Amino acid sequence: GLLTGDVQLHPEASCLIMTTEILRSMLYSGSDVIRDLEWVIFDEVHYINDVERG
RNA sequence: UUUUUUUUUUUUUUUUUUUUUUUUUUCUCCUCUUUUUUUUUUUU
Repeated sequence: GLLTGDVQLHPEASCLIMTTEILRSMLYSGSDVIRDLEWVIFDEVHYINDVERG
């Protein structure tokens, strides 16, 4: 599944690939997806130093 | 000489029922005068 802002495909797939703001969007609410999460992996950790998105 | 990112129109449907017009009041109440009562009869 792809949860990018301008393309939404198969939002119920086993594996979801999304931008970072989507993760906090589904973490503010319950969304009943956290119960079945085994691995969550980050691809670019060097944005902790980002001046506007860190 | 001005880049990068910020999801979207609630889920559900394959439940049983053996009655019958109406419907419920109003009180006792001084009748004036020629009479017995005439009468057959025939022409429809």
